Amino acid sequence: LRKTRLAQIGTGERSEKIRTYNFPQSRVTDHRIGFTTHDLEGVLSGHLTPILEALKRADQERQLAA
RNA sequence: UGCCCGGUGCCGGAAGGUCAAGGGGAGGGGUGCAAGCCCCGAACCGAAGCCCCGGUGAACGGCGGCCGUAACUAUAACGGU
Ligand SMILES: [Mg+2]
Ligand SMILES: [Mg+2]
Ligand SMILES: [Mg+2]
Ligand SMILES: [Mg+2]
Ligand SMILES: [Mg+2]
Ligand SMILES: [Mg+2]
Ligand SMILES: [Mg+2]
Ligand SMILES: [Mg+2]
Ligand SMILES: [Mg+2]
Ligand SMILES: [Mg+2]
Ligand SMILES: [Mg+2]
Ligand SMILES: [Mg+2]
Ligand SMILES: [Mg+2]
Ligand SMILES: [Mg+2]
Ligand SMILES: [Mg+2]
Ligand SMILES: [Mg+2]
Repeated sequence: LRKTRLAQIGTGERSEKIRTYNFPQSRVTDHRIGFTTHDLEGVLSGHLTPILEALKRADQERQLAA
């Protein structure tokens, strides 16, 4: 349970970031897939289904052998 | 060579409370014609000891429980009771 958490949380530094929420520019970027939206008020309210599907896509595009 | 004198010890305290023999004798009782003889007896006075108020540990001795809380987990300097 510990080695697995540190595989996810790490040190918690500013880097190691997975997804930035920039309020001044109403932007929400997810750096693993190259996806950004601008519905920040909607993202921080629950409408995350866009980014998840966008993540699932690159995951299925990842599972391409060989 | 720390903290606890509530308990036991010892030390201190001419106040107060309790307190024995004794002092005292309100008031009774036995008997006798009686003078009387005999008995009981309340208040009150009346030590040490004990109570009571203090002190005291290189005197007898005693020196907690539960619950929470910090940049991963853990722990908990910290908080509550
Ligand atoms: Mg000692
Ligand atoms: Mg003591
Ligand atoms: Mg003592
Ligand atoms: Mg004492
Ligand atoms: Mg004394
Ligand atoms: Mg006598
Ligand atoms: Mg007497
Ligand atoms: Mg007498
Ligand atoms: Mg007498
Ligand atoms: Mg007569
Ligand atoms: Mg006395
Ligand atoms: Mg005593
Ligand atoms: Mg005492
Ligand atoms: Mg003791
Ligand atoms: Mg003992
Ligand atoms: Mg923690």
